[PDB]
Amino acid sequence: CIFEVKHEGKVTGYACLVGDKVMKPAHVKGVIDNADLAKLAFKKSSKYDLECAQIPVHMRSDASKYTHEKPEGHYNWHHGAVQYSGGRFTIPTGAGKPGDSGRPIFDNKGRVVAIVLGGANEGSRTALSVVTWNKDMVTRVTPEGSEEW
Amino acid sequence: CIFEVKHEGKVTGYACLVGDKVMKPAHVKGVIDNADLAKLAFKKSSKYDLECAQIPVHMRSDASKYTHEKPEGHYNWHHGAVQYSGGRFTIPTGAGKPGDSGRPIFDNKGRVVAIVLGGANEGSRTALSVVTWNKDMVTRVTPEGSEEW
Amino acid sequence: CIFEVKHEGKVTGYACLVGDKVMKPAHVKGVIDNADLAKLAFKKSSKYDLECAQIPVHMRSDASKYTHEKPEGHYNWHHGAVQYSGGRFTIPTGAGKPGDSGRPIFDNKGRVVAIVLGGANEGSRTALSVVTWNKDMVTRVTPEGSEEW
Amino acid sequence: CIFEVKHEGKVTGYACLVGDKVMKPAHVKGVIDNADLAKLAFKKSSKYDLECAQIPVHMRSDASKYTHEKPEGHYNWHHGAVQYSGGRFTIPTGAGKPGDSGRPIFDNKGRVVAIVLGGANEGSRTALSVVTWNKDMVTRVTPEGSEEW
Amino acid sequence: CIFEVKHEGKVTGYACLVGDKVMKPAHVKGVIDNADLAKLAFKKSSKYDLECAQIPVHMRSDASKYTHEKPEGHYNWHHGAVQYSGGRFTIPTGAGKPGDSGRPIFDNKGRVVAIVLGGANEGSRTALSVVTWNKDMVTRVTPEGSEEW
Amino acid sequence: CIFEVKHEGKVTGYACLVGDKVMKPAHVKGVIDNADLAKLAFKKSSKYDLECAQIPVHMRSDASKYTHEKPEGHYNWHHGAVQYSGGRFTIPTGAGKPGDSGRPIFDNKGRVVAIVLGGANEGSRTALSVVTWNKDMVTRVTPEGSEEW
Repeated sequence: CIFEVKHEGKVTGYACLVGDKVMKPAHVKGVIDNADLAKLAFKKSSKYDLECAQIPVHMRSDASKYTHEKPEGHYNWHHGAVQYSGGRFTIPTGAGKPGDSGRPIFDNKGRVVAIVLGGANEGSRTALSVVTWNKDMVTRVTPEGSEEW
Repeated sequence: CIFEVKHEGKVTGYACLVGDKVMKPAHVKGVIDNADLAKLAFKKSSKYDLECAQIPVHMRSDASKYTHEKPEGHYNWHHGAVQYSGGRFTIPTGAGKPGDSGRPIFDNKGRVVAIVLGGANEGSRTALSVVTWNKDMVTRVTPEGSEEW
Repeated sequence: CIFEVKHEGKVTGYACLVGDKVMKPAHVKGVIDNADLAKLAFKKSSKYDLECAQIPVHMRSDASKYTHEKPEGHYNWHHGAVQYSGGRFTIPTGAGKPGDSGRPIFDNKGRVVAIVLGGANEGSRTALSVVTWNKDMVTRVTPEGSEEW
Repeated sequence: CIFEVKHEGKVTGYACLVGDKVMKPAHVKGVIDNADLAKLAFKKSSKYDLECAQIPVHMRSDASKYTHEKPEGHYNWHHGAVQYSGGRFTIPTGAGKPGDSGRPIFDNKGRVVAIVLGGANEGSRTALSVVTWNKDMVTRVTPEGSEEW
Repeated sequence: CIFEVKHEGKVTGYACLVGDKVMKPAHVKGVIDNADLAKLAFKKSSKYDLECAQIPVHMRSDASKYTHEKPEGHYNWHHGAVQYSGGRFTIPTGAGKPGDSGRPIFDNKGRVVAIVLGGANEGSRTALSVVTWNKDMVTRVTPEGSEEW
Repeated sequence: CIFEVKHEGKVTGYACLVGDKVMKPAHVKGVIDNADLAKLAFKKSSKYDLECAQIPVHMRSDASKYTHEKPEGHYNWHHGAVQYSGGRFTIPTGAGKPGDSGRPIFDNKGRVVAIVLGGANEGSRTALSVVTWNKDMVTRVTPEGSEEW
């Protein structure tokens, strides 16, 4: 699902294929380093800091699954764990640096629970700024003091 | 895309297949360690410190994509990041040593933003000497004090 | 046998399939991260801090074996050893942190001897709070000063 | 010759096939982790801290040779050397910890000279408690202050 | 070729099958830990500190080859190198400890050039006491200050 | 190509099969540790510190290739790199100790560029004494202060 969004040879973020859409955090500079994906029609929402595009048939096989079911506990991401409690995601400050946008936070069954956009460093833990689902909806949860990765 | 250019058993640089051409920095000693590629007709420009050759049909599948879209920000390369600002690329002095020619600097979507030729060490940062694109053109940006890798 | 019980993306404990039932410590927040298991009919006992459910035919193959035969000596668990003496289980303080509920303590032949619920830290050793068997019965042994993991 | 004697997944000692019998130190908890060997008829002597069983034809090939010829000097064991003098075996304190029962002490020609049961730590050297041969007999030599391994 | 000579469970030296004979340094206590070899007729020479026995047909396949051709240079042994110069063998003091008798020193083609009996520690180098060949003869070279291993 | 030249069990140098001849530095004591090679007719030149012999048909397959093409740059040898500039070879003082004669210095394509005979230690770099080719000739380059390895 993760496809990197390059900008003049510099990887600036990522783009996941979640379900039937190709998502990419709007704030991220650059184009998707996949020919087919770059050529698509992207719709941009500044509200959700998103910029999605409906996936082509031949890529739907590589499309990941998403979910709203996000019980308190621990999740997985590129940089290890993600504590999830209080409708809030957190990672140990320093695991996520800029350039980590568009990465998915998934459960142990693979399902994508949310997509990182940035994070508010609050001591030992950074409270992640995310794009999450909600009973057939796409919400956006963002903490005060949040940077954009 | 990267194919190493050997010289008497010593790897002296690299050669990327960007788009429909096989590029290789002219200054680099040796031949490409790929049978098919070595046998091609190479045209050499001393202006761009380049020596390209139009890719054979069977290798076009392994051909990478390139781009002029290079917004300020961060890029990826073999040795980590590449700061890109002021129409200038930079890496932390010491990441790129000689023998790193022909390596591509790409964005997060894979697209090749530029190709390293060498670099001018200016303290903590080395300003890279590169071959970059420009709205259907191949330009060459090189800083004063530049060595050839 | 171990299946993790997630709560909003945060793993809060575990659930083992011991024999013909699927056990889970009642105190644990969340749902079992296995589709089939979540959908079952769970009966809850506050007496035993348990919440079991009779296993479906297709999962009985992955069902572990249990036993009352627990002679003094050493047992195995996720975090190494477990001293067992005086009808009491103990682990070196610090091996078991919260989030370790529902984990089994087994013998060298695989049989599950007990299931952790929490533990009373008493110096170098923590005396474990467990669910154990007893000649075709399910007992619960818990020490004073016990926390819930 | 060495076959480990497991007890609830915990290796508690060993069992060697010396000559035509399968020996095992009686004090050791558990069963032999070899199907065929477990099923045999074991005779137990509390005098010699032994529990032998006459070897099956198909295993006699893997049966080791034993000997009474034990001249003063050095012997081999799992944990290096064994000083042998004064009708006494010794190893540097700390080489043999509990769980080392049933291991053989052999000569440079392979012959098994004795079988460890435990040992009396007497400073830098521990004087081993052993089962040894004696002109077609099985004797047992044990020092004061001996533990059982 | 190497077969260990055990003494009451303590390995005291070794025995190599060189050519058509089974050699063993006479000074070594114990019996050969190979049934067939122990049962043979051994002839002992105190002159050569040897005790050879003509090899049985079924073991001749595992018999090693020997040679008198020993040009100055380096040889191989269990404990690395062996300098050979001045009709003298040497190893760095400390490579060979007692219990290393009967070990062969061979060339890069496998041929056994000599058999260790002991050695005279003379500083950084120990000059080995050996049994060597000499145009269809078995000689014995031994340095002043030699111990027996 | 490299075959070691032993002397009384002590490896004193080497012998490479370069092209159609078997070369060996004349100064080296001992015989080649290869039966077939030892039996050949060797011609010795004191001028070139060489002692070559025309290779037998069955060994010509294992014969290496040589070359006069030696452009300034870096070469390979047993002990790493070899700087080559000013018609001179050099290695960092200490890489080549005595006993390194007859070793080849080759290019990245395998071709043997020269054969070491010894070297003049001149500080941090030792300027190698070599046997090199020259448009269908065998020359010998040797620096003042050269030892023989």
